[PDB]
Amino acid sequence: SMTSHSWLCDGRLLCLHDPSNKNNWKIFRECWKQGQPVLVSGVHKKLKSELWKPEAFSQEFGDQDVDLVNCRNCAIISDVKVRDFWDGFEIICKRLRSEDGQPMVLKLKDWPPGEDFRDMMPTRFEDLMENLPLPEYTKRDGRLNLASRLPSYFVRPDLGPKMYNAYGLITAEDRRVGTTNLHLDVSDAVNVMVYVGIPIGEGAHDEEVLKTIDEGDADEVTKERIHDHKEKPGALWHIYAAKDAEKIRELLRKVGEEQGQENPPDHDPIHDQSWYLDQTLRKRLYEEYGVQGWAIVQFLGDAVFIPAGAPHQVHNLYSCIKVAEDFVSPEHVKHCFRLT
Ligand SMILES: COc1ccc(C2=NCC[C@H]3SCC[C@H]23)cc1
Ligand SMILES: [Cl-]
Ligand SMILES: [Cl-]
Ligand SMILES: [Cl-]
Ligand SMILES: [Cl-]
Ligand SMILES: [Mn+2]
Repeated sequence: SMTSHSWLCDGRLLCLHDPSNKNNWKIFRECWKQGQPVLVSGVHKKLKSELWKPEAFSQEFGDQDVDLVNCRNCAIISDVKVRDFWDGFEIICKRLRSEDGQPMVLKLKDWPPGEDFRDMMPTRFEDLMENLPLPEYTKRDGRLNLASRLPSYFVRPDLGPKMYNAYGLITAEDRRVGTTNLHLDVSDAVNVMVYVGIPIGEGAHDEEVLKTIDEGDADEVTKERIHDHKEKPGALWHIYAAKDAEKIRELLRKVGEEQGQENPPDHDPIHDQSWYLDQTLRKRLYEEYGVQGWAIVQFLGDAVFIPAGAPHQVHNLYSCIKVAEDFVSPEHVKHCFRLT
């Protein structure tokens, strides 16, 4: 039967089932006030699916110049055509190759660039902004979004949305690397999975995806979304409570020292955005510092709500298109204040 919601992460994560229900705030707001992330499923069924295909992005924008990152080693590939990224999104035999002759796992850096999403893609902007869940929080002018209402004493978010495009990580060695490294934002954000590309050529790659989710510490109910409902998994997230940020900084200073980095005792490993917490570092964070996170698998059409100040990292299981919007909820406005 259809239900308002369910629980993931053994009861620690709210999952709302109906992205447009006017009642969602009645369940959403107690979880949000406690500093928890929230998941909303089914946003893909509200969107115009033809606007979110990699082939259309290549056809319409393919001649623009961009940089890419190699996700395996962080090397920058400077000044290539955006079609060189899109045409390899799902077809492995079209991907740029590293010197070892392997196809590369690539991330498209800063595209569309800065605040230009709305100007470059006005029909995509309309389709997304009209279908965001919890609209009193997430719309630029929503009644519970203080972004446009705050003085300079607060760090205000840039005009969004922002698009995040990257290939899926593939091998056993790829399990220890991030698509986006551990970091925190001073605003709240909603991140929507608008497209998941399951590739072909090296197509039969279903089992390393399961071992990644398993080793990622995903709950049994999350694993049933694959096996029972056949939904498409895009990305594995780890998110940590804002209150646990300094304990995470202490772990990464200790590990940085063990690994022979030479770092002043006050430097900020989270702001550096240079770490991915693999199975080993997550277990150590738990055992030695008493810190537990939320392991979240974001499927096609899932919206992930990330609280201000919450450290988080992202690991693409397949090729993903994500679109994110920043907002300032009254619950978390303390995290963007410029004094004390
Ligand atoms: C947050 O409050 C909510 C209230 C009701 C819903 C429903 N959406 C479509 C189908 C029905 S059947 C049972 C309740 C369902 C969802 C959320
Ligand atoms: Cl908080
Ligand atoms: Cl458009
Ligand atoms: Cl709302
Ligand atoms: Cl990163
Ligand atoms: Mn972020």
